[PDB]
Amino acid sequence: AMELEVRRVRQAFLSGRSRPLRFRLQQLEALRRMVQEREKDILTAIAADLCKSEFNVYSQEVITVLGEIDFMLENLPEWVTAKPVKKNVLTMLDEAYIQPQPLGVVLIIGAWNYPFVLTIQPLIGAIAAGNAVIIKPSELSENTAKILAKLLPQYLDQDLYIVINGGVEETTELLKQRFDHIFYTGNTAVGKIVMEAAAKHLTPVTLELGGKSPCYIDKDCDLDIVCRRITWGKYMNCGQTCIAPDYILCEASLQNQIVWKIKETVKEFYGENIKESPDYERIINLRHFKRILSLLEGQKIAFGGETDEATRYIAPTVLTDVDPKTKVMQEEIFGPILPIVPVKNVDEAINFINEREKPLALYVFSHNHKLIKRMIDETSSGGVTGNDVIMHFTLNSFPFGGVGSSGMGAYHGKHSFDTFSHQRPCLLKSLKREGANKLRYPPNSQSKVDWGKFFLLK
Amino acid sequence: AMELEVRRVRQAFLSGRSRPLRFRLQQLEALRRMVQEREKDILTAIAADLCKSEFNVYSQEVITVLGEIDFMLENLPEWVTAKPVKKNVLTMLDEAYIQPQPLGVVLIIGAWNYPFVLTIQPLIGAIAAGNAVIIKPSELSENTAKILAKLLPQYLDQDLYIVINGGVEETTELLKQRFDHIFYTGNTAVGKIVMEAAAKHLTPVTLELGGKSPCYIDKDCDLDIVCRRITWGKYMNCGQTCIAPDYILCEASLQNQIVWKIKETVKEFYGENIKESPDYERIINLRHFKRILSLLEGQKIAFGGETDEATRYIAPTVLTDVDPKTKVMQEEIFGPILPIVPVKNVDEAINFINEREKPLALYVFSHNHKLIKRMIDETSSGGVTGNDVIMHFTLNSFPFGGVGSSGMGAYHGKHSFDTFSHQRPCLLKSLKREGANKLRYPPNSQSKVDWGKFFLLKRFN
Repeated sequence: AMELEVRRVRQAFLSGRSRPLRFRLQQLEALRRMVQEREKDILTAIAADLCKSEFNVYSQEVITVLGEIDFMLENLPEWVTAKPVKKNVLTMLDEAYIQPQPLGVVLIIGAWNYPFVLTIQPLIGAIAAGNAVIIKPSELSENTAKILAKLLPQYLDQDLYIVINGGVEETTELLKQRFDHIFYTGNTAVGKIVMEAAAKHLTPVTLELGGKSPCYIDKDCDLDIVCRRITWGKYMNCGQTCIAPDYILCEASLQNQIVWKIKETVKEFYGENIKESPDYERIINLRHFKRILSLLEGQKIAFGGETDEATRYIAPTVLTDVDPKTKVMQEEIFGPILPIVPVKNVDEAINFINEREKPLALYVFSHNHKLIKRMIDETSSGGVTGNDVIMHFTLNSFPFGGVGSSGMGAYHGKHSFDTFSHQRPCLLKSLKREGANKLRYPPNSQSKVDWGKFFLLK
Repeated sequence: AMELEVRRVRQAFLSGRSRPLRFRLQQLEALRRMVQEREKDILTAIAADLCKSEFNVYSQEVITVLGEIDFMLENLPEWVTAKPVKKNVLTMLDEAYIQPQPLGVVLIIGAWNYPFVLTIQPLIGAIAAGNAVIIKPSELSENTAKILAKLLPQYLDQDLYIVINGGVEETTELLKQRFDHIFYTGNTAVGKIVMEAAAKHLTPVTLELGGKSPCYIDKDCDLDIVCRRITWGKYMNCGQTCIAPDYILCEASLQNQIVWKIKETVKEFYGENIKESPDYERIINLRHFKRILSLLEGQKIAFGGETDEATRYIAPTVLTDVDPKTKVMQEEIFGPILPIVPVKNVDEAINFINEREKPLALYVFSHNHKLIKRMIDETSSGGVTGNDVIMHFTLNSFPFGGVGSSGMGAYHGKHSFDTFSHQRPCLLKSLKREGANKLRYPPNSQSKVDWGKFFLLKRFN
């Protein structure tokens, strides 16, 4: 059964029909139409999966997807064309170029937290690169998974681009099939399983994984501004974001003012009665609810900490003076708890980050530019935003991806196109000038060797 | 044992010593110095492994290595700098750039056929990107394995860059350790193993594997030129090359003339008595020698076929009317046998290729540019040369690497630098304009959503 679906999509790719630019452009226009004409259905499904308002679904997911379609539609004609390269002395008079081509059949495995963006954004790039695509949406975002399976066949080529739904067992069977590329967003442990399955067939992979994104706060800066930006990025989607600031590092005496300003910001963003805010989401399921609750045990709560099992509500929360060995500092939080871990200065913060696995993101707040450069130069992370959170995600011109445990490979904009392409170098000579080749042919001689020293070296 | 070795290399990486540009430049100068001062030693080692002339070792291996060092010494100060990127409307007043950084400790597993190029060329790139590096040379090129272990610690930083020698079982232990990137050249089956080990630690890999690089000859061509070029690329190193033309696809009626022209070229390259030519190498060991001999059973030898176990000599050989199910057409030859598989036309050649695993190289000979461009667009391969063989390897501009079963990832010049770096995007904002961010902050509203559609998606109206 998984084998048949793969064969169907492979056959569609092997027909050649996704190779021409104009077909690819038509499929992206069709996707755009889908998102426009069926906006209400899409918003309703994602909203139900995360208990999120339709406003927030629109602004976070739909606007990102729509922007990525327009950017591909505008640049793809340039991206598919062959690019001349600089030649050398042996090849000055030949034609040399690098031409992109599709990989074949690409598998996208979706995550649950932004279940439309994390399936559709990669798809866009895979479509654009000429591939056939299978999407396997996360079972934890069930409404979205179903709406994908229902709408794609109504707009996109039914045999080149398909949706396969299921859970761990179905994914395991699908990972036995042969793909040309596998793209996975999720967590470290399942990343290894993906990579191990890819190994069986030497399939290249892109893995967008997680970790704990640190947020350093320097004393030389306006905490009113800092805390608003952090509160936004932390509590969006209930903290269920790879790019969210997972924890704060800062001098111990900042704690009070930080706590106070986040609390004031929480009140402006979510009102006095947070459970009534249409803007504040719920934890995805009961397993994650309980996981996040357990991180609270033993901790000093500066504020928040109210929970409600039946609606999976956990209130925005900040913890002070946190010991790095406790549970809340030993796994990715992926929820609405923000620990503050005191550090005496920037060297201590840099050392702290360096002893841990390389995060997807790093955030540094300071007016001091040298401090920011040291922090960047001495750490390693997927990406960095200085004086804000999240925003580095939004630039098309940046590769978005992890490094070490937060992943390998990257995408967005042209980086998506390249990730789902092979850049094939082509050197075209003519059947002329054969006399010259005598220099490279046997028999070798001191004179031929010296030819090489004089023309090929400095 | 390996555990301790890797920990030593890692601690040296963590010191920060390899981060400054100046330090990387010093190491590449030290490397060039090693190649210059100890050239004779280096040539002798490789010459003994492959029974190869010092002139050929020099022109194939040492030149390539020195050329790569000069390219890096010149371009690296530009490569390490932060690159500004195109911003968008929300970020136009900020600073945005991509900066390259080392991955950490890199493992290079070498192959035996060009044992200096295939260790040192990747090494140059990994040094240039600021990494610590462990090289594991192939056991099969024993003299070269030993000279690397002896020379490298006399010129390079002895903790950042080491050589570990050994075969399968030490490689297996070495692959249990944690690297930041693993670079492997060799065959498909060991590639799977390397990737499986890398999967344990989410280590990215570059795999330069092989396959049967096809060579299509159109009847509309100058066959004398075509045969000289193929002869050259096929019989260099005794055909023990990943990018060698593995087999020929052409119309049956060309076969006689191909055979005759290859034979006359072989006489010009290697003389009447090929066993005495200093330009013709030997098979690397007895195992490969016997593997290659088995490919001759059952075949019509149009030319060549002479063998000698004691010196591991197999003469340049051409087979005609080969049946593609026979053993010669079912594995990578990596030897001086050239099969010819007749195909009626270019469509049959394209189908033949497309039913097989994607090769590392594809070669097309024709006066007709349309047909060459057609064969390119309808097939896939790591790289392509039209009207010659091998030469695409030599442009620093080109990424060099496979696709599907011939590999993943690429290197050479700036592509090595990139393969052994993480390109890290940095967006640096000021604390100004905080009022403007209300657009993105809760509480959300119809007004904010409509302004997003108007301004951010540019719908007016």
